[PDB]
Amino acid sequence: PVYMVYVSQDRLTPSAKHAVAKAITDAHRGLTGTQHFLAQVNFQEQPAGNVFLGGVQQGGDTIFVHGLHREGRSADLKGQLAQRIVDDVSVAAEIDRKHIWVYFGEMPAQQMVEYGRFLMEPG
Amino acid sequence: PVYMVYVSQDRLTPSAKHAVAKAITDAHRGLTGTQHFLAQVNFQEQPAGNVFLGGVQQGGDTIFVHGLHREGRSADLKGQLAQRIVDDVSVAAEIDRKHIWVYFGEMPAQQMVEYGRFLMEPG
Amino acid sequence: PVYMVYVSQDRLTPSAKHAVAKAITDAHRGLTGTQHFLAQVNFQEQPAGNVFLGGVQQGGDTIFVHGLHREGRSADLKGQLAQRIVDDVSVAAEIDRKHIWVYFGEMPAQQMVEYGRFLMEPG
Ligand SMILES: [Cl-]
Ligand SMILES: [Cl-]
Ligand SMILES: [Cl-]
Repeated sequence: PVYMVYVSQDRLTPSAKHAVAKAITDAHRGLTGTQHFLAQVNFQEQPAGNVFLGGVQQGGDTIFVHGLHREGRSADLKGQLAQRIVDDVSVAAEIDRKHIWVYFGEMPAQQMVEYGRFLMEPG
Repeated sequence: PVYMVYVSQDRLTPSAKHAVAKAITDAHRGLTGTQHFLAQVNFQEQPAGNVFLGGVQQGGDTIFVHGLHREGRSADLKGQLAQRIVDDVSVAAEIDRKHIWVYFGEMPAQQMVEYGRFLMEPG
Repeated sequence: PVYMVYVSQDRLTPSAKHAVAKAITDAHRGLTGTQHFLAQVNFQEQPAGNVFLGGVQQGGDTIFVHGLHREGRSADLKGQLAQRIVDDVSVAAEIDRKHIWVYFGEMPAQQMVEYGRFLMEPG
């Protein structure tokens, strides 16, 4: 899984950034069973004032988490994962849930490469 | 809905950036009926010369708009929305349509969190 | 097709960046037959230490390639494309395959705008 994580610059110290990546990665490993190192967390920082809720410019306190996932998981499991992510990030990032957005997109594992290797192959 | 909006740095002033977010958000609210504040617009700026059309490096005058949407809308409505977005951004950004690209991706609303809350839940 | 390409800053010179965009774009044109200029490559640079494999912070030597594609291609063709991309980038970027991740997402061409024009239209 890859998690693009969109955040403002000077908002997450280079530490709660570790706390958050570990939050995401540990929820994922523990709900899905995917081995730790298969879980990538990629932070996309942008200057504050680059997010707009309703066409209103916001401060720097928004976290969007966009997970790119393989198919096969269930509404239920993915619901547990999104909630667990909102929460652990809430703490790790010492930010409140209402600032966290979480979107999962799914993809056939045939079209996902990790470590240069395919997850599922035509074979 | 979340709209990642990819643009070069020093191209959109911190103003036409408001004009564009409002463009996107108002087209969306008015074609789909989603309440204003549920519409997030997230700007991803990169230095100019970071986009390549055909493996040719371009200036800073490209806008890519990547919408992350829930399912259920129609080809028709989404076509109207993409066109309306190309246009209003064309003006707001005082940029021409040929520079704007618009891609919608869809996702079950069960796997979309806004304001820490799920849109549709297992329930 | 659009290829978001996520990379650390001061890792790809403004040259192997051309080499990589051309790598991606030429694999795509030659496996799929899409005309050169329809192939966008968009580089998203972030400071090093912004990627986490397993909740472990990595250097600046990770390339994630996220392709946004129209539907209709096959597991087979897309597998060839992901592999060809991992490889040509491996060389162009003088980086090893284990650092490259490749994820394709698919979208009805009705909801993809290139150059302000729709790929397929309701019509
Ligand atoms: Cl996954
Ligand atoms: Cl939506
Ligand atoms: Cl494509």
